[PDB]
Amino acid sequence: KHTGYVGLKNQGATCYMNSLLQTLFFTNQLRKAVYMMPTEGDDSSKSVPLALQRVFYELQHSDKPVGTKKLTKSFGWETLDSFMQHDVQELCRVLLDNVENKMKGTCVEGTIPKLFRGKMVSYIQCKEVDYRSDRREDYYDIQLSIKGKKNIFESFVDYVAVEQLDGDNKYDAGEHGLQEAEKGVKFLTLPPVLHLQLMRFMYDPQTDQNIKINDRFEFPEQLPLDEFLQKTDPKDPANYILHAVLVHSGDNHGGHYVVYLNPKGDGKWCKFDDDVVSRCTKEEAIEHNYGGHDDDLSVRHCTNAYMLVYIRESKLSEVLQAVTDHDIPQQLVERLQEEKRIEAQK
Ligand SMILES: CCc1c(-c2ccc(C(=O)NC)nc2)cnc(N)c1-c1ccc(O)cc1
Repeated sequence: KHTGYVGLKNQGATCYMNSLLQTLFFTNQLRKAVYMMPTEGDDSSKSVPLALQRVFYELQHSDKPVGTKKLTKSFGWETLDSFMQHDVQELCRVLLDNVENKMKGTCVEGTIPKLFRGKMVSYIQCKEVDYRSDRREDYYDIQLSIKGKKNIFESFVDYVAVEQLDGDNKYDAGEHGLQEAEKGVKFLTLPPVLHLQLMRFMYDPQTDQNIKINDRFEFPEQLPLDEFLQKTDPKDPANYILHAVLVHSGDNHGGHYVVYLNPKGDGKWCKFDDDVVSRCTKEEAIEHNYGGHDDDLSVRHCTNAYMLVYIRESKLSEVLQAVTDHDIPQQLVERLQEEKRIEAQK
């Protein structure tokens, strides 16, 4: 072990799960809050919050690959294809909704929206009459379209592009009944931790329906997003630093899953491939995951990003604050050592 980090066992077709688990483990401000969940009275076999605490504790302390069977048992994804029937966004939503729920009424309540919540304005503007509706919309990740988009800038541009409402899809303007309108979204705020879902898996019907888009899609190490804000802050530009690149090798149906991280936000990347963690180049983490072409029409080649984590540069120091063995409550420590004391009588 030259990296100082430990891997996660392969225990079935859990797909994106181990990549997610590493990505959240290294969201240090999240990890510390997770350690603070009051799990002492939890049922050791039904608690997703406890199982997540246990995986984090072992990731932080173990020298051997960390198992997850208690985790998959706790949120009930235990059949042969349970993870194949979902995606990384539903897993993460479920996990983090579970931990935030366990945080209610505690000092660490509101951690999840603090780290992940951003605000948009969704607006509908009538063309031939004077009505505009402006509403705030909260989001916790961003799904970016990648088909026909060459880079992340083009994806964000498409995301805030104006949609027309006319003909068979006209707008209910109430008192001025049906009106031709323009529908759009602008960003008000962007969160400290920015999860970008790259929409390579696109459910193309009807009705086969499984597909995966392997086209080239570039993303940068430094992502400036000020130009997509309704209003910019001179003291806090929306500059984001790439933290994690979650990678899939293959096409639809079958594939291999890896995550690249620079856990400290310092540009020193590692590759996390289940139980194997090793240092890699910045080029392996970034440019080599853009996807590409070798043969004609397709090959494919075939190892590209489907999710990215960026951290706001001004928030990097806080999100990635150090975690020590002293940040783990003794109640949790003793419970896990007792568990490891029950598992070692085999
Ligand atoms: C923060 C998780 C989340 C929530 C969400 C928001 C709030 C709460 C909550 O406060 N629950 C009590 N739970 C889940 C809602 N939609 C989402 N797409 C996500 C999400 C975020 C990052 C990802 O990579 C994938 C999914």
